[PDB]
Amino acid sequence: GETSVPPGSALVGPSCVMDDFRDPQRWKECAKQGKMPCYFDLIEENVYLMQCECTPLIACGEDCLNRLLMIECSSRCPNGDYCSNRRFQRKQHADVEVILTEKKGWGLRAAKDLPSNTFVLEYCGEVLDHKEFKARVKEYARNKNIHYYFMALKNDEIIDATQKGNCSRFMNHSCEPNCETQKWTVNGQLRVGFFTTKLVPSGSELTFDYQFQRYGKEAQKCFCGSANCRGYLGGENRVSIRA
Ligand SMILES: C[C@@H](O)C[NH2+][C@@H](CC[C@@H]([NH3+])C(=O)O)C[C@H]1O[C@@H](n2cnc3c(N)ncnc32)[C@H](O)[C@@H]1O
Ligand SMILES: [Zn+2]
Ligand SMILES: [Zn+2]
Ligand SMILES: [Zn+2]
Repeated sequence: GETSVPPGSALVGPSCVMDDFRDPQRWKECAKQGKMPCYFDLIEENVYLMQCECTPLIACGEDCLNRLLMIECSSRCPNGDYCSNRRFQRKQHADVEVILTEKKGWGLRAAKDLPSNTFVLEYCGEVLDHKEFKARVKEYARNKNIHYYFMALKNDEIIDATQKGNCSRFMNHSCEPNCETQKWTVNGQLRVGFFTTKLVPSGSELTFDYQFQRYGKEAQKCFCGSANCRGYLGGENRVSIRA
């Protein structure tokens, strides 16, 4: 039939908002209604189980010798409080919103235009050794978990955001993504964050190459929708030249 502009609609029962992830009571209420994802423990930093030459005034922009090596400045930066290269320390995350997708579960979207190489969010979680990782892989497989939340930090340390993390756990995989991870040194400790790899317009889902599952043994249908989607996520090997 003939379509028309819908009337204004105001919700009766109040809206669930991003600040509600820092309000356990309201989040648990929202989750019962399917208005927010299943509760998890929101953490501010990972749980474990260098002076640039910038002139004091962008403060520590693209030419900063720390930034170029993916090292954050300290409080002793020549730019002091105005240093722009302390984004993980100051939790200077992008304006993001959590969305419910048709096929992949929840996801993250940009709420403003994000230029290329914008810091989105730190990927926080429990940092596991190989023994704890192997135990939890078996635990989650036995539990028939639908979603995975592991990401390698270093050759002997895997971050697990299944139980504890932040909204970066909702990032979905795309075969043609608009974000990547970068591993930065902050006060001598490696931390990992999501960064855009192109300009991402306001309203766009943020996506990345989920390497942990992509090169894992088992596979699942890929719902990314990309023009050149590889069809499934998982069961792939990186390029090699054999014999
Ligand atoms: C950032 C790191 O923690 C990984 N984040 C989860 C997001 C789960 C979130 N959606 C939810 O609802 O909590 C990855 C899982 O999401 C699924 N997912 C993603 N992108 C898919 C695709 N393109 N096709 C199918 N499933 C896909 C899959 O289960 C993956 O392990
Ligand atoms: Zn600098
Ligand atoms: Zn600085
Ligand atoms: Zn795909």
